[PDB]
Amino acid sequence: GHMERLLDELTLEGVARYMQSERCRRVICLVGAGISTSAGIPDFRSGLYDNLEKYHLPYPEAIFEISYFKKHPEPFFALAKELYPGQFKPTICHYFMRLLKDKGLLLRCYTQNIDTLERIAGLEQEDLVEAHGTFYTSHCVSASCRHEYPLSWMKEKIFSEVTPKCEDCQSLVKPDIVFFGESLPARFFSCMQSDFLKVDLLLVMGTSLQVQPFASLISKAPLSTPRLLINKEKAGQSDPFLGMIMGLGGGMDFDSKKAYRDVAWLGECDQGCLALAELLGWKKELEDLVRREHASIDAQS
Amino acid sequence: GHMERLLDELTLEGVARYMQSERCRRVICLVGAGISTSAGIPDFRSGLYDNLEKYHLPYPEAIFEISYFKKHPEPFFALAKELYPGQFKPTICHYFMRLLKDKGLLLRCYTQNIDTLERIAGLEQEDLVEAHGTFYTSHCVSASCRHEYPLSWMKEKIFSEVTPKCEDCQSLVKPDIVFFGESLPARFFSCMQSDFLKVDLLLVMGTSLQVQPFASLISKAPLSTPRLLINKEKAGQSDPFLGMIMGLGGGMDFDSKKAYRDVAWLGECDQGCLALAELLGWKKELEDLVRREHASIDAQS
Ligand SMILES: NC(=O)c1ccc[n+]([C@@H]2O[C@H](COP(=O)([O-])OP(=O)(O)OC[C@H]3O[C@@H](n4cnc5c(N)ncnc54)[C@H](O)[C@@H]3O)[C@@H](O)[C@H]2O)c1
Ligand SMILES: NC(=O)c1ccc[n+]([C@@H]2O[C@H](COP(=O)([O-])OP(=O)(O)OC[C@H]3O[C@@H](n4cnc5c(N)ncnc54)[C@H](O)[C@@H]3O)[C@@H](O)[C@H]2O)c1
Ligand SMILES: Cc1cc(C)nc(SCC(=O)Nc2ncc(Cc3cccc4ccc(Br)cc34)s2)n1
Ligand SMILES: Cc1cc(C)nc(SCC(=O)Nc2ncc(Cc3cccc4ccc(Br)cc34)s2)n1
Ligand SMILES: [Zn+2]
Ligand SMILES: [Zn+2]
Repeated sequence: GHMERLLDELTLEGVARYMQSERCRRVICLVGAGISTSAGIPDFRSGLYDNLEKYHLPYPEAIFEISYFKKHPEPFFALAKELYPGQFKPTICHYFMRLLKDKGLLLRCYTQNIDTLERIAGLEQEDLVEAHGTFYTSHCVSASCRHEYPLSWMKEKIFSEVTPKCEDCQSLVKPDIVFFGESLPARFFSCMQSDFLKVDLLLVMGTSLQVQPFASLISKAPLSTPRLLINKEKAGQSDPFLGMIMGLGGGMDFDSKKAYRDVAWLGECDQGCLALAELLGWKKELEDLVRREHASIDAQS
Repeated sequence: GHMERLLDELTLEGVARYMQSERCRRVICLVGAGISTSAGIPDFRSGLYDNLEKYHLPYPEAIFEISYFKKHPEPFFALAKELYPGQFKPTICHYFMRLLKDKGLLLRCYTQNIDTLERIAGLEQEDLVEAHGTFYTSHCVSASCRHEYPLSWMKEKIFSEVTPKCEDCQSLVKPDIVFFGESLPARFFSCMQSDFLKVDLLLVMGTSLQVQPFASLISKAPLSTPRLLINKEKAGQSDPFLGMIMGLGGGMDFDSKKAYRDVAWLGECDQGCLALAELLGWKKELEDLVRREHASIDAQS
């Protein structure tokens, strides 16, 4: 009558032992804004509403709407200048994912971040699903053109306060982030199905699991696949699911007597990753990697 | 600073007046199991767990898993016989949607139902997105074959307790419902984006908005598009959303002082549709349509 229990206990220690077993070959990370707050990028939960007042929008959410952007792009680009990070140093948490890549354990990193820090940390396009898009590239919005621009070009336009126009056709050029009204990227839909059939461990970091796609993505994992949340607070829990599909419905179950596969480690993402690395025997490798990669960035300033 | 308010008040009466205005051209219905309970099809909230005991499954949710189906299909087909409706008479609510179709107001009916009653009521494939698939058709599971079978063929196999095999290759033939492990239908992904840009009114009937895709589909509507829920109980509400995207995040807001576009009519779906029809001047047309279509079904028994 009972599900296979791949974790020997619902703790970080049980997750580590499972990770070291033959059974754990494919890890998927789901990462959000919480993994970049220690890099100096605020998550807007400690808000945009104040930044937005000066632009005299019809309502605050108009800043996210693709239709409003196309008629009045100046507020977005002015906000983009205000919000542009002053440096791009990936965190311990990003480099933990680089370790997973280099050890052959990373099936995919799904991110809702647009800050490009995953790429800076050495994850490649094939490792990544940027689910809310990214600033890494931008495109001309004209359907017959679609000329691509790199972040260095977009940055210069943002900082010079020149509304970016396409060099081929003079249409607007928009960062490849997902504005409201736009579909999630094609990349997301082509990977999700296949990935979530093959996943042996789901690592969820720095997200409250309230926005799409992550809010529902956690439920696509096989029922036996363990799920570790590293976050400041619990996320993804709900009341016991009362509909047809029973245990397949609803979210994380950390605390009930039916709990069998989900673990919550509450604290800083960087500290959680370092604690997990330590259990795995990777703490020196991770510390060495962070030191060298941060130094490589510091050496170019 | 404020959103356009298309409803003059948050009541069924305000929705009706909006529906009669030039502004309301494209209605999308999101319908679930609650619209078919008055047709004698239980929703499993007044449960499957008892039906499942006899099959001696490894755990109850194994009945929904595509991998378990492919190894051991007999429990599914035995359950399918137990659950097979004894008649197929669409409800007042289904015929309300047929009225929307015939008056040119129906952009799309998204359904999570697998019972085929929408089709019986006269909605055509182009009107429908069967988001959890359907029993209407079945397919051979072999990738190189994929032979399609109609419901009359599947029904006969279910009732004779003969495990359905393909006539071309002898592989399993599976109803086109979405088992766990399977993607939502291609049809869903090709319509959703376009539809939810054009929607003037979202009518949500007979669903608790807890499973995907409906749980998140409500948030894809334009911020000004009114949303009417007709259901036994309130659904889709959440705590005020505290993340970046503000009003774009979280669900229905029926009851706060910020409420501006969502309306909950609590009761039977059939009674809600009849009440709305009455406000619109359609009550006689709907009653006449139900009487003739139910008679046409009764005349073939
Ligand atoms: N870095 C970025 O790219 C960035 C920054 C701000 C907002 N956003 C956007 O806003 C949305 C954010 O949604 P989300 O679900 O990813 O994030 P979210 O809105 O849930 O906020 C981050 C979550 O992480 C927690 N958190 C913050 N700092 C942490 C730390 N150091 N350690 C552990 N937990 C921490 C918070 O308590 C919260 O639960 C996305 O659309 C995203 O693109 C992105
Ligand atoms: N008819 C069917 O095809 C059928 C039947 C049972 C289950 N299911 C499947 O189970 C899942 C159901 O999810 P869902 O969100 O659509 O439904 P759900 O699980 O939310 O259950 C139906 C909802 O409608 C309400 N309800 C029931 N009868 C009602 C009536 N006469 N008037 C008003 N409200 C009523 C219930 O209180 C509940 O809120 C889907 O996967 C679906 O395919 C389908
Ligand atoms: C490379 C780079 C550049 C910039 C401007 N920043 C960042 S990370 C910091 C940050 O919070 N910047 C942000 N820029 C815009 C933000 C808010 C916003 C507005 C309009 C459409 C949006 C569509 C999708 C998303 Br997700 C966010 C959107 S929030 N990294
Ligand atoms: C035409 C027809 C035939 C049958 C059997 N019934 C129905 S409606 C009644 C009913 O509840 N039948 C049902 N049949 C199977 C049900 C449960 C189930 C099991 C395995 C995989 C599934 C995958 C997706 C879904 Br949604 C439900 C699934 S529930 N109409
Ligand atoms: Zn161009
Ligand atoms: Zn075949």
